[PDB]
Amino acid sequence: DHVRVGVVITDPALEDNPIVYVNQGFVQMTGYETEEILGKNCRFLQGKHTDPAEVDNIRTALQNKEPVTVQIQNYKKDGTMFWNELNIDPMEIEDKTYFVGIQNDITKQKEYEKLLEDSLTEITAL
Amino acid sequence: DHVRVGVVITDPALEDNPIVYVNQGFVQMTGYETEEILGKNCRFLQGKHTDPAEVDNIRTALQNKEPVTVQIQNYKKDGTMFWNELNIDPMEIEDKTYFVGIQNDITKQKEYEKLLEDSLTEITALS
Ligand SMILES: Cc1cc2nc3c(=O)[nH]c(=O)nc-3n(C[C@H](O)[C@H](O)[C@H](O)COP(=O)(O)O)c2cc1C
Ligand SMILES: Cc1cc2nc3c(=O)[nH]c(=O)nc-3n(C[C@H](O)[C@H](O)[C@H](O)COP(=O)(O)O)c2cc1C
Ligand code: NA
Repeated sequence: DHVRVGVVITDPALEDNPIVYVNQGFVQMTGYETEEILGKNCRFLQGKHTDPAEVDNIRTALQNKEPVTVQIQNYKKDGTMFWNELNIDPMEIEDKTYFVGIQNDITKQKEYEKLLEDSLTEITAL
Repeated sequence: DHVRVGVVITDPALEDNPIVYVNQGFVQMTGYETEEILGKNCRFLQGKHTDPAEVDNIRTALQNKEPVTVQIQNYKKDGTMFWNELNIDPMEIEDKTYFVGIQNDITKQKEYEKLLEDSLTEITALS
């Protein structure tokens, strides 16, 4: 397993703006397989400590078709909390609106960067 | 490196699989603005050290409509080389097929990898 961003595309012309494309990065990041993701709204990543104020801000951004980047607490299938730096970009394909989402697991990024930084320090100590 | 990923969508039903969407991460990474990008084939990112074998891997996957990932040398507008960890997937939107590509600049990681691999060869030679 290596760091990879999640990428989804949703179709807002369909009931509840479901995910119609998801990459393998998202599968690896969240612990859900493609068949458990396609057709669902992305809110299934939310959980106990997801800030409702930021969920509100996302809702408003989507309504207003404004790009938004927000750090939000999300949850893997197995219940593990991760901080998600989420970017959502409204866009158009054949004169219809879609949303592209990019998820960045900053918790994992921090952990992995620490491992490398510590190993490099250990080497110089020799 | 701490930079955003590029995302592009292309329409393979149109001649030469042109870009129909590109994000700001891609604009940032490549040095091209969206008006310079839209309607073009993504091969404009290629140059001297772009390995034909990796271009082959991409071309074959697209022909087969199958996912592909490669690490490929690409070039910014100013001519500087970057290493692109590139993922391309087919996808379906409203009963029509597209490709979605995700570009990850791994230039710095590649620099470290080479130096660490050299160091390992060197320590082993001292064994
Ligand atoms: C493209 C896209 C990607 C999204 N990705 C996430 C995500 O990674 N995590 C999350 O908590 N919400 C994500 N959302 C936000 C939710 O899908 C939803 O819009 C939000 O919870 C507000 O709507 P609601 O009040 O009906 O839940 C995404 C939305 C879109 C359109
Ligand atoms: C969605 C999509 C994204 C692509 N992104 C890149 C890229 O970032 N870098 C690159 O060198 N080629 C990229 N390509 C591959 C080229 O567009 C092209 O398919 C490849 O060079 C093989 O075709 P050719 O031999 O006609 O050039 C992408 C292709 C598609 C469909
Ligand atoms: Na070529």
